[PDB]
Amino acid sequence: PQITLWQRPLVTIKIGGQLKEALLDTGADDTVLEEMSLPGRWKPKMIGGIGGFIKVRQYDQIPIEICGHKAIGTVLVGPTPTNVIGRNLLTQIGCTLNF
Amino acid sequence: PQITLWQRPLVTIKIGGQLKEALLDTGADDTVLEEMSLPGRWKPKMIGGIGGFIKVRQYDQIPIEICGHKAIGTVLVGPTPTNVIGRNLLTQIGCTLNF
Ligand SMILES: C/N=c1/[nH]c2ccc(S(=O)(=O)N(CC(C)C)C[C@@H](O)[C@H](Cc3ccccc3)NC(=O)O[C@H]3CO[C@H]4OC[C@H](OCCOC)[C@H]43)cc2o1
Ligand SMILES: [Cl-]
Ligand SMILES: [Cl-]
Ligand SMILES: [Cl-]
Repeated sequence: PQITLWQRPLVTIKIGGQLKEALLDTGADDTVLEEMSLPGRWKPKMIGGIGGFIKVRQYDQIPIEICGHKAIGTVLVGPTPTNVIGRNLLTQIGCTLNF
Repeated sequence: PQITLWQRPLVTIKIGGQLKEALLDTGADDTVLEEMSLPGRWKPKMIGGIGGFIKVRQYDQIPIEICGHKAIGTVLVGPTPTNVIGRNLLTQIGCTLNF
């Protein structure tokens, strides 16, 4: 699809058996989601944005589906004010900026 | 151009006669630059991100070139970790997300 930027680019993702809304975010290196359970190993991480840092749990090799597009990657979970899909997953679905 | 997302989508911008690097950021509503001087009067704004809020100075109707594409619009100045070009100016240069 071609996604306009007149509005926030929100999409539905499927992750950990759940459906969530998230922002397609080219300024985010990593995908960050609000608190949720995910299976498997994790390690603590600090990530920083406007306003400073938050502590998150880093889960690797997590399956996700975005717009019918399956991918796998790292998902950071913690107290983000909004769910973001970052570049680590945007690449996998073949997402580009065009102008 | 078509910009993939394997690396950060950093571009050169020109503002007030000077070149800077900035991140094309579809997750940002607004454009926020590190401390600098701009002309005219400014208004207050608070903007929120991953780690909380920062206070910025809002300047309106500022000419800015982004990858050579001319825009004129609102620029926020404050203690952002990186220069970000948000949707207010991405729409002026005709930018979309595609996959
Ligand atoms: C009301 N109007 C406005 N306008 C406006 C404009 C902007 C912002 S915003 O910046 O808060 N932000 C909003 C979004 C999170 C919803 C935009 C987002 O794309 C930031 C941009 C950014 C990029 C670099 C550093 C800080 C911020 N990305 C980000 O947080 O990424 C995190 C997760 O991955 C990592 O990769 C980059 C970061 O740091 C990794 C390297 O060490 C730092 C880490 C809110 C605004 O509100
Ligand atoms: Cl990854
Ligand atoms: Cl590619
Ligand atoms: Cl504007």
